[PDB]
Amino acid sequence: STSDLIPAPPLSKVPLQQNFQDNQFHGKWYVVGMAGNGDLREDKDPYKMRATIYELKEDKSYNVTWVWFLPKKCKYFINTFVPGSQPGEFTLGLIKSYPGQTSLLVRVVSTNYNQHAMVFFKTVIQNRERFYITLYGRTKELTSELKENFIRFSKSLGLPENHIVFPVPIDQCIDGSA
Ligand SMILES: O=C(O)CCCCCN1C(=O)[C@@H]2[C@H](C1=O)[C@]1(Cl)C(Cl)=C(Cl)[C@@]2(Cl)C1(Cl)Cl
Repeated sequence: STSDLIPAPPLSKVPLQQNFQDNQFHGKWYVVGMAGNGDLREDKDPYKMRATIYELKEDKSYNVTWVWFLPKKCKYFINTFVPGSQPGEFTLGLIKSYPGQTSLLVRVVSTNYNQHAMVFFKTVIQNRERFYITLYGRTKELTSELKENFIRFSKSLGLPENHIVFPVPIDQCIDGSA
């Protein structure tokens, strides 16, 4: 009897990592966990994304490279994060590799820079809000405790168990010389 989208939370339910350090968040992060407000039987493209490179520029924006894994190829996207109202928050810049749309809000919820990062993303598609939570590692694995913490936060925003997945780590696309 499903719904197509879990309603977007009030941004008062999405905290920001205190004392955000832009230079310490720079570099490569691997996807350990991903959750979203779409039915995973329909919403397939976001779950192809298995790594991100965040390159801090002199102007305090990030040049952001997204790596997708497909069974017989890699795909890559580049877009620009402009610093928002508060350290750890960002909006979309107009430099990007795809013509499609203009709207992204980003909030870094928790990070210790050398181990884990948990990031909230919200976009508007066809007049309605889509939202995702990514759990990143500096390596391809994290502890039981940190993965359990991400499940608890995902559930606090109204996502059920079957909207939360931990992909099998891979070698294709996300290594290389990147
Ligand atoms: O081609 C288009 O219109 C959109 C292609 C996606 C732009 C690049 N990009 C992104 O901007 C991000 C991640 C990403 O890959 C991912 Cl998984 C997707 Cl899809 C989007 Cl949109 C987000 Cl916000 C998320 Cl984290 Cl959900």
